[PDB]
Amino acid sequence: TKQRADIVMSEAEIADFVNSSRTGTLATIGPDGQPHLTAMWYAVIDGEIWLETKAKSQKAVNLRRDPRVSFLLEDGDTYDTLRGVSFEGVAEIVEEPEALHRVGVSVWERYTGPYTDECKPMVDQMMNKRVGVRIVARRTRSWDHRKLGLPHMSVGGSTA
Repeated sequence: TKQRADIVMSEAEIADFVNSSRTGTLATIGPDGQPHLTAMWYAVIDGEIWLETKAKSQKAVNLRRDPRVSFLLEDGDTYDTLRGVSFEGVAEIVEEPEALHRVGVSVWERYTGPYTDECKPMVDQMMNKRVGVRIVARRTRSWDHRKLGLPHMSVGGSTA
């Protein structure tokens, strides 16, 4: 239901934003239909967002029952700098060991430092009894309020 042409990000800008961000919000569907929200760090592999979770975590249980997911990334502190991307789609649960190791390595590189073979036991342990969750988007909406050319605002109010 939309997508403003003025503030939409390009395919390439979204890619940069997904690689640059640290935290998004995942929604899965609870057993009574209630949206279940968690703030997630993530992996990025061949352009796609992947998550790691315990095989028996609530999110993995929601997802086997109903694969539908939403995932939201956002930043910016002023109206003129708000930017983000919102994905709706389906998740696949993957326990294939090569795939898990790629998830573990991407998370390691994204949030820890460069990966070397001597980090393997530690990545093995992070990913032990975990599954990969590949996010496949079918609907994407994005925004970058910098494309309005508004005057720059500094952050204000009581929450500054």
